[PDB]
Amino acid sequence: GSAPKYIEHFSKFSPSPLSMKQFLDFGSSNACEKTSFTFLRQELPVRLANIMKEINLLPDRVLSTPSVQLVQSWYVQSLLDIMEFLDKDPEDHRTLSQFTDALVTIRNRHNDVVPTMAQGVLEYKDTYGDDPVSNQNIQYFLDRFYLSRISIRMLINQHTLIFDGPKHIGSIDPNCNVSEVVKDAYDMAKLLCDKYYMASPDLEIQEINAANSKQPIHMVYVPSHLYHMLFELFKNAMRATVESHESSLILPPIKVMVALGEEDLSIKMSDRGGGVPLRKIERLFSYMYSTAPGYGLPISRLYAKYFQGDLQLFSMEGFGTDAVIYLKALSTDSVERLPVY
Amino acid sequence: GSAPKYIEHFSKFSPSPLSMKQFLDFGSSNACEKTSFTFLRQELPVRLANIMKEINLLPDRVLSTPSVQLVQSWYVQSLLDIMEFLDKDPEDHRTLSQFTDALVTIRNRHNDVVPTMAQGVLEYKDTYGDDPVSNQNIQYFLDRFYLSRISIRMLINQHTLIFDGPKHIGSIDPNCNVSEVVKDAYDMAKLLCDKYYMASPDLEIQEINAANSKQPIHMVYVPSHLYHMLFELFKNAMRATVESHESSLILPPIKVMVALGEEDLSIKMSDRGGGVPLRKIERLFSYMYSTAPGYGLPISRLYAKYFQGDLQLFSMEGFGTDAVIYLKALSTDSVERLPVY
Ligand SMILES: CCCc1[nH]c2nc(C)ncc2c1Br
Ligand SMILES: CCCc1[nH]c2nc(C)ncc2c1Br
Ligand SMILES: [Cl-]
Ligand SMILES: [Cl-]
Repeated sequence: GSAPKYIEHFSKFSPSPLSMKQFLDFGSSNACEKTSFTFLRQELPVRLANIMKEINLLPDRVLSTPSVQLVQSWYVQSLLDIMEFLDKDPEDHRTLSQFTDALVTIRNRHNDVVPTMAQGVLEYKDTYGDDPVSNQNIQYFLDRFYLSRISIRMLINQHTLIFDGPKHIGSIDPNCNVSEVVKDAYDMAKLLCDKYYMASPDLEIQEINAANSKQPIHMVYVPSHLYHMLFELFKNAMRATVESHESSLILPPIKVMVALGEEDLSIKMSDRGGGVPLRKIERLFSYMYSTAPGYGLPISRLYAKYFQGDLQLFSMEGFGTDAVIYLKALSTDSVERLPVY
Repeated sequence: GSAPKYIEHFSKFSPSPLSMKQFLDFGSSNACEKTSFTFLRQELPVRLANIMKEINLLPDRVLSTPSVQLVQSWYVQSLLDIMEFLDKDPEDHRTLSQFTDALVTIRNRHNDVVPTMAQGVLEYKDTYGDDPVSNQNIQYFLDRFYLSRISIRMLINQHTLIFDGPKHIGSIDPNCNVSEVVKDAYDMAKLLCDKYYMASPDLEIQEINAANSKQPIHMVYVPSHLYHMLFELFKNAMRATVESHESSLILPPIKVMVALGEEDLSIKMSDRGGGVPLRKIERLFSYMYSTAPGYGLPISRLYAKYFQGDLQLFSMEGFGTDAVIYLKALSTDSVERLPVY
């Protein structure tokens, strides 16, 4: 076969990160389908090949494991499926139809990568140990591999959702109300909290629109990404609040503040769930130390970094914990953050 | 002379970090003066030589500057002053008397090191530029050099204050009331704020003693270090609060929470001074970017790290800023953090 040659070829190119503005242009209408096709048939084999080349540079004890070999085989087959469209005529509507179907197949083929990679981390822990050096190398790899996974699925979702034969532009909402996304994630976490604990903290949301007080805070963003981050944080905040008050009756609420500045849109979640000692904070974002015989927090932070944001945790042991999602307020500053190869 | 030989010799030893318990033993009585003397005449030339060896490894464009050469000459003269006591009899009370006087001289000789080192940073910026790589190397050096300065002055202060011919043990208060230290630093910052701005925010302190609610929070610590950190934070919080409300009448207070957990003693300061964009947060701790034609925040963080703590900043642009001082709650966990050589 030619898979090694394709990896070598397309890995010589750097991924081209896109801004929110560029995403809104690719999705502005159905006429852009041909442009999206000619862009993606080149960009997807670049992004695939770059992460596939990094996967081949892993130590032999990692590379030869069934999980890494299984993931590799998926990224080889996906790479080859895109290779078929490099010679096809974009003017043939059938070519465009086949391309969209191929992307859906690729997306589904990789649906179980995150659980498959977690199995590998557990195997490593039991086969070679959970030492700090291993933690750093695994953390470095998975942060980049998961960041690479997010950027590829973003490209695929934008094409398949928009060119299917409007206010939202695929997965992007140009008028995303952050508080509405905050109330959706809470309600879902609450539903689970009531089922498991038969009790749930209330929610308090406050908005600070510095430039235009009292005006609802809106932004251009991917609400599914924002939901994932807030849902993961709400689940942790509710578990901590309920469990730390099992012997008392009062249940402090979870407070959320949504602040809009000149360049930051910040979302702080605050609970009184007893807190975490500083020594144990970084373990919460570690793939290796979070793997036991999930990855919500580390992946949530990658969603935040993906458009030049961040997700940070600050606790006060004996009281509670704060989490801040930092997002870019302006679509001009919202640009893909891709692994530096 | 023999200064290079002494540096080479004593730099082969690792500094011996001390715990709070060990500090309280050296200062438990005046009979320990001889023990403190025999320990310090060996430990001080180890700590001096180790940082002096790192200073000699700086690039030639840094090492040959007047500021670095001036600081070096002080650390050479200080090293040699301790060398004189290596052969003296600890049983001779005169030897002990001379040793204490020598330490006071050494301490005063280095009193202007922090302003002298800042002049060097400014010279570098104008002579070679303010690029990121330079920022990291300078930050790495000064964090270790200033951490090394703190640990040496701690040793000297404990000897000179206790053996001068009790509740507090030198600079250590075994029953330090954190809230009392918080109210002292605020009052001082307030006095300056009223002079410069003719207006100052109020203070609100809340304590959370998780294990024993309502009981005042005490710890073993160096209150002068805690004062320095809180004073620096209060000055920034007051400046931000006042300046961001010059066009309004309400002046939000500065809130402080003092939480005591099983291993952390955490102090959170919260203001509504308009906040800082995430992009600019790290510049606040940078020596190079804080130098303009002071160093309170970076040095404050070193005081926190010195006994295994930390100082972290989290802002919300358009609203305000939080700062958390993390300290170890237990004297057993409060151990000197010295530069890794
Ligand atoms: C908004 C903060 C969410 C939160 N709260 C927590 N409490 C404990 C005890 N551990 C982890 C977490 C996390 Br993540
Ligand atoms: C307790 C937080 C103290 C604080 N507040 C600030 N506000 C601005 C605008 N810049 C820097 C700081 C700092 Br440091
Ligand atoms: Cl994947
Ligand atoms: Cl010094």
